[PDB]
Amino acid sequence: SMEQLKHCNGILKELLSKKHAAYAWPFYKPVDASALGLHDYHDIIKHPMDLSTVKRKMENRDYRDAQEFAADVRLMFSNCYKYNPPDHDVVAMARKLQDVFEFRYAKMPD
Ligand SMILES: COc1ccc2c(c1)C(c1ccc(Cl)cc1)=N[C@@H](CC(=O)Nc1ccc(N3CCC([N+](C)(C)C)CC3)cc1)c1nnc(C)n1-2
Repeated sequence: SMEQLKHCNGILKELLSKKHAAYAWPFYKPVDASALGLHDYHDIIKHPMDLSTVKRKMENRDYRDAQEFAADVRLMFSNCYKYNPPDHDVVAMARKLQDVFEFRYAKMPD
């Protein structure tokens, strides 16, 4: 399953690519709560995640298996859904990028 981790690296590169940039861009770097005017972000979200952090962990070889990679990507999306109202534009962007992630992850070789 070095081959599964290589497939995961391929997914990450697709999520960061210009093809999906219209809805992926909020997830590129950690949420900057003071830059967005959010006073309570870190009171609600105890474990932040974003694509730059997933990339650093992949480059460092911190992932023991594909399931750990999926847990981080799904955490990133879940924090967005937890913090925001369900009709919010950033939740619509999260769902569009999650559609791409779940479809590619499901096609991973066993
Ligand atoms: C680099 O920019 C970023 C990075 C991370 C996140 C965000 C933006 C964005 C983001 C927002 C909109 C769009 Cl279209 C796209 C993204 N959202 C942030 C979260 C955020 O800010 N939410 C937010 C929600 C509601 C309000 N209020 C506006 C005033 C209203 N009023 C009644 C008039 C008083 C009440 C409701 C304020 C803030 C975020 N969350 N995850 C990620 C990733 N993000």
